Amino acid sequence: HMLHWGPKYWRSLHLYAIFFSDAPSWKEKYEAIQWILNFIESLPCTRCQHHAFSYLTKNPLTLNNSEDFQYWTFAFHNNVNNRLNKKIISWSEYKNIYEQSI
Amino acid sequence: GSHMLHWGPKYWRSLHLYAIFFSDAPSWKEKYEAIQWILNFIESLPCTRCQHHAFSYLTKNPLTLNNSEDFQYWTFAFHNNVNNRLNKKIISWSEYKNIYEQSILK
Ligand SMILES: Cc1cc2nc3c(=O)[nH]c(=O)nc-3n(C[C@H](O)[C@H](O)[C@H](O)COP(=O)(O)OP(=O)(O)OC[C@H]3O[C@@H](n4cnc5c(N)ncnc54)[C@H](O)[C@@H]3O)c2cc1C
Ligand SMILES: Cc1cc2nc3c(=O)[nH]c(=O)nc-3n(C[C@H](O)[C@H](O)[C@H](O)COP(=O)(O)OP(=O)(O)OC[C@H]3O[C@@H](n4cnc5c(N)ncnc54)[C@H](O)[C@@H]3O)c2cc1C
Repeated sequence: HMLHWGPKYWRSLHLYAIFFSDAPSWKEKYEAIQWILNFIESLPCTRCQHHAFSYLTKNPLTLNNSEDFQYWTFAFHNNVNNRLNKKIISWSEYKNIYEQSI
Repeated sequence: GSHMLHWGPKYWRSLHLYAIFFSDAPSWKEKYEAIQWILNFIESLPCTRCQHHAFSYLTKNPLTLNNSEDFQYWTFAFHNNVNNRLNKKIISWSEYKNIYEQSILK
């Protein structure tokens, strides 16, 4: 199930951070954190939503600018990778993967 | 044991008073801080099951932070949702106002 949908929700998350302002106002930061909660609510997976929340409360969003936000999603994604014993990618590989979007 | 019959009231009081002292003309910054505070409030709950229910409720019921009364109602409704899940009494809005009247200096 999530084998198919996981990659799509991840792309939705990473692109969101990518299209986030580099000079955000508090209104944008507020809409960003609400978007994240909404993103978590969308995940069609019980265990995923539970882990996602524990991560979020323990690791506050970093929204001073776009790449700050990107980094945050990158670390979150790698934390899940680590838990599922998947490859933990480097920052340079992250940038290559999303180079066209960035 | 979680001993929620003792700790439960303490947490509800912290939640309702936070909404009560929230500004009537909050800035976007205060709204942002309110959301982080709610997330930290849920994390502090002394029971796993309590955290999951609260988390589930939050994502399905976005915080209403236009002003203090709106935030107060959000906490009030959330509190009644837990009352219902525990088959406890569902108090009325006016009863809520009587209960916290001495702090609602609006
Ligand atoms: C928020 C969220 C939480 C999830 N939680 C769980 C869970 O707890 N348990 C469970 O079984 N499944 C979970 N999933 C699913 C899981 O993370 C995968 O999406 C899935 O199992 C399919 O694996 P995958 O190999 O295609 O890679 P991903 O779906 O992990 O792969 C996405 C693709 O993104 C890239 N990528 C890899 N690492 C990163 C990174 N750090 N930053 C940016 N891009 C990266 C690569 O190009 C890769 O092919 C979750 C999905 C989301 C979106
Ligand atoms: C987020 C959260 C989740 C919880 N989840 C669980 C759980 O999953 N399982 C479990 O066993 N316990 C749980 N508890 C505990 C539980 O809600 C009670 O606190 C507890 O059972 C004690 O009940 P009580 O009768 O003293 O009244 P509480 O519900 O503790 O009462 C606080 C008091 O506030 C008033 N009040 C009642 N309803 C409302 C309202 N809607 N708005 C404002 N005030 C009201 C009355 O003065 C009342 O005596 C949770 C607590 C919190 C804070």
